[PDB]
Amino acid sequence: ASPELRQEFQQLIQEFQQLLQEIQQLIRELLKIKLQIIKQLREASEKARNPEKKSVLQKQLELEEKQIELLETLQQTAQEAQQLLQELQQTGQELWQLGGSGGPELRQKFQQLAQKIQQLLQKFQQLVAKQLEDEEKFIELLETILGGSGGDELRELLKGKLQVIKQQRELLQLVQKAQQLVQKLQQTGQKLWENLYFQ
Ligand SMILES: [K+]
Repeated sequence: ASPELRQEFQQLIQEFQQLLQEIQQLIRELLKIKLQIIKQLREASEKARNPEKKSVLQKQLELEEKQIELLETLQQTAQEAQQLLQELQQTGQELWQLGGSGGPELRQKFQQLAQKIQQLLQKFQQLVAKQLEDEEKFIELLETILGGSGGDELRELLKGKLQVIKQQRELLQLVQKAQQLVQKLQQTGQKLWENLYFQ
């Protein structure tokens, strides 16, 4: 490896490390607003005089607790990715330290780690995409029961849900950026082990 290739690899590891930190911070912010919204849903549900409005709010309250638990799963997934990323860094380091003394075992380990990270991010994207769909569905339902009795708290609940959706789309974009970095690391990886094919 040239200094330029080592630096290219190290820059991608650092960018990805910073991205996973940004993802963990955004999940923490999502958990905070979503727990605040659970309390708003419970309050609105307790106050609701119209049985059809109580019914809608109560059944969404049950789904909300499940969505909170999924976000905590995403925190653990992001942590596992951070651990795999350090192991990928160590495998990259093996490639430039050993250079021509490297063997296929280095490439195999590197590709196994990069594929595990890719699989974690694909699972991550699917779970965020699904939660986003469920948020969009609840908003379409919530819109039908605005005004009349509960009007004020239901409008505040809708404003909250619209902010939640903005943050979940922001989180999807970060996971999509992470999948770009996996491909760049695989491209830089190939440059690190390429010489081993032609000895
Ligand atoms: K060799």
